[PDB]
Amino acid sequence: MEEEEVETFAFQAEIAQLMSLIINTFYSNKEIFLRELISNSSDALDKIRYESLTDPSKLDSGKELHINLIPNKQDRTLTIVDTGIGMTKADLINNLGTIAKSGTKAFMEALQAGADISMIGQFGVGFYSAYLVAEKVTVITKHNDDEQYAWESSAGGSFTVRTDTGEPMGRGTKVILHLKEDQTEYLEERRIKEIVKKHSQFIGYPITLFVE
Ligand SMILES: Cc1cc(C(N)=O)ccc1-n1nc(C(C)C)c2c(-n3cnc(-c4cnn(C)c4)c3)ccnc21
Repeated sequence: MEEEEVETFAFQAEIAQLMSLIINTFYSNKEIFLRELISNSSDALDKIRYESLTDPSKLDSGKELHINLIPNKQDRTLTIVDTGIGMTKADLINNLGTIAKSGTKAFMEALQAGADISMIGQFGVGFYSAYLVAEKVTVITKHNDDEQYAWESSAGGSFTVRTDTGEPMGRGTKVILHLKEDQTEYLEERRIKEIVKKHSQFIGYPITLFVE
């Protein structure tokens, strides 16, 4: 016999409101999602590198500091993989929950004053820009001080965390975009390449696009 370990969490109300705004909108410049996820990845890589400066054993889980983009037409997935710090279970639930809460509030006050939705990175919640293009987002992540986890939401008011039974990563994060049917251009090579070139030109880590 096998074991799963699964918990369902309700988003705080304003967060729910923002996620719905993002998933429903018809905003015409959605490619900013890729910039935002890549920037999250780069920050994650900045943090592990910094930690390694003091303690080199932090990289025993892997020394390569990189970002990969993996489109999958059959599964209609676009995957962004990094070997950054990753997130513990407590990060996914409580700690990022606290950040998402204040960030959302500030973001929402800012939108009300006429800020654009592309401004989202400033409020520490850029990850939610995923739902511009994604019906579901699955985040697989592994931090040095904790086990491998899967956080998942469909922007319907709740989210799940679980112990990922799946293939082990060493350290880092995998953000799986289950794309909307109207958003499959983000599986095209030419399209990903030009978004990266345009928005993520000076990212200090190697970005590799896997061509199918
Ligand atoms: C911080 C982060 C880093 C990376 C990376 N290292 O690639 C990828 C994704 C994310 N994010 N960011 C967030 C929120 C701050 C928006 C996030 C996240 N999360 C989103 N909402 C929550 C939340 C809201 N209420 N509660 C209780 C938890 C956690 C789950 C997984 N990865 C996440």
